[PDB]
Amino acid sequence: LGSMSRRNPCKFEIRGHCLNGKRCHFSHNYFEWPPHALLVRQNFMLNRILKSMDKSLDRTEEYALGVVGVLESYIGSINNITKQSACVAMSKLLTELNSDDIKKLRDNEELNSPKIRVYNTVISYIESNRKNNKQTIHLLKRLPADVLKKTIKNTLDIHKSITIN
Amino acid sequence: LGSMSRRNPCKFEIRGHCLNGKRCHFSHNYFEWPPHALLVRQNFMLNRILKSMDKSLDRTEEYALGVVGVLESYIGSINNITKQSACVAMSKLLTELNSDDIKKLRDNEELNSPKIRVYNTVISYIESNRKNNKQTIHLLKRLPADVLKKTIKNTLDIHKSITIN
Amino acid sequence: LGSMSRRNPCKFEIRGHCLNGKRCHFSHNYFEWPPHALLVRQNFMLNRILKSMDKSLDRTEEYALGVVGVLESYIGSINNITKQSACVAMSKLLTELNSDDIKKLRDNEELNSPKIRVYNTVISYIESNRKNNKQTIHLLKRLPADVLKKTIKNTLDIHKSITIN
Amino acid sequence: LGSMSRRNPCKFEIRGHCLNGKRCHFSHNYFEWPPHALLVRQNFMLNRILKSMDKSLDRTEEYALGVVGVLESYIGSINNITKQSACVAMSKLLTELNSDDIKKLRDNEELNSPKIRVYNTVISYIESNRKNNKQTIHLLKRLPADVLKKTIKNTLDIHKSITIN
Repeated sequence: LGSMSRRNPCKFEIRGHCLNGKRCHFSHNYFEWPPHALLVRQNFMLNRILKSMDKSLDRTEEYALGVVGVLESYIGSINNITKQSACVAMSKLLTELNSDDIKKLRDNEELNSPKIRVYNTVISYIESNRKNNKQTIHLLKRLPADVLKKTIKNTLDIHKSITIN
Repeated sequence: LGSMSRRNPCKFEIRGHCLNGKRCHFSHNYFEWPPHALLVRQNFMLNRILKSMDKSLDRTEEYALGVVGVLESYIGSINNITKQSACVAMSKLLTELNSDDIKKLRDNEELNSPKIRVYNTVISYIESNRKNNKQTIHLLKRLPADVLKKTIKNTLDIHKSITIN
Repeated sequence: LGSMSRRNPCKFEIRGHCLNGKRCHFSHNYFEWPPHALLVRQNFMLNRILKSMDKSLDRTEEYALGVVGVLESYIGSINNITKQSACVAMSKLLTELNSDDIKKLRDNEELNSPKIRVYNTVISYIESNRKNNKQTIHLLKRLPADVLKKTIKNTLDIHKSITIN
Repeated sequence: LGSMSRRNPCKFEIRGHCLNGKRCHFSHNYFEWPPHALLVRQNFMLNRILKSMDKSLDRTEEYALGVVGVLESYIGSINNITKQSACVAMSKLLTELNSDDIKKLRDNEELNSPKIRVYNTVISYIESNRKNNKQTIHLLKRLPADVLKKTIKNTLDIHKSITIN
């Protein structure tokens, strides 16, 4: 008939690599895992590969707000958000976006629509931020509050927009 | 019975990383996502990892044509495509192909078939372009129009061919 | 009707790349593979990409214990584990964890809970270990046994905890 | 009712990135793809990421034999395989294996089994080859034919063995 039983996938392994040696009784053999476990492991591992190739507001309130909450809070001068913090979070936001999405938007516009100007500006900041975020940050720090908060607002709008169409 | 409800996966997270902190009510826990969402996220994340390890015609018309449309347009002297532009797009095309596919084609040929010569040329350009695209581009810029447009045409033919067999 | 038969996926390819040339009769065409095989291959390949971007207790007993067994054994002065070995294994453990998980834990705490202090310490070690494990290791080697074994114990507790909630 | 129809995924995109701009009528939206297509794309993309992070017998006969056929052919002095070629192919074979698999084998052995010696040798070559294949190759070229062919044979045996258990 077979064995009564099969071994379940190891939860440590689903998150990366099990560090428990032979002491461990769960399965570490991908050929016997159900698909869901293998799909979950792939997402943990992709996060790890991506983090380990990255180049270089950790407190409780900032974490709960996230980069978006911090940026929204700076624009409304609430929650005690400095301009320094808002400029780091902005780099983080720009790293999360990608130009190719701005470009699909950009080409849905009537010619010399004013929105084409804002797109190309955000696109420009993504590229710069990709090259060197530390440079890019400084650059945001020199912008006057009013214009900074407007660029930010533009970026957040596009961020949301891309994700809900 | 359980709860009446389960949380849906977060669309921001499906595209990368949700930047909305604790403010966000959607699921960010891969163990509770349905498979489709996890498969979609993997493709967004692979695109990101691949882009962030790359080394270095953005206008509306070029974007709509794509690298292939630009290359086809240069060969027919339409759409206002410079030789410079056609040589960049060609590098982009060569980055998208891979030698191993030319080689499976190459070994379907009668010995000293003339097609073996063209394959080994494209293969040669992929390798060069991999090493340094900027060098490779210059090299394409010095080729005479007639021969350039023929090499291009060869590359596009193989590109299409690999994808429809 | 079709052919009586389809080719099965190649087990070498499921693990990476088949090195058997045309001599091989199994399928190497991902369009004809069943989903399970493609999910298994992705996990082998992600392990390979991750290993090939990493920067730099191999014996039988250590391997069976794993990094966790080694660390648990040092704390109880059994199994013949040196302080050197325990500090390498600790780096390996810290590479396997990620800060973002400590931070989700950290924000479940009453303000000035003593546990917040320990979290921020582990978080601090992950970041350091990420920067340079060799530096980080030395740093662990200078800590006095009693405190080392306590930091270790904290790390293992969090490791287990993250994985079973 | 909905539309009569849905767009099929783009075969170019399944293999990487479609370079056909807006001219293209197939779907490039991963949210509407069926799972199989998304699983196939992930394997093409993982191959690309892996190739683009690699560091540095292309002829018809060699390609058909593959690295394994070349190595088997050298050992039997057939097919016109030089010692140089056999040493490159050997590096390629060593890149495809991974130590962690030799180690699971190694710990299935009675103590001071002679097989433990051979494992640790192969393991040693993988690590060296990982560090610098060009160095590692030279090193294989200096080994005397008889011993080379024996090391090779050991490596192939383990390669096959790992894959069929």
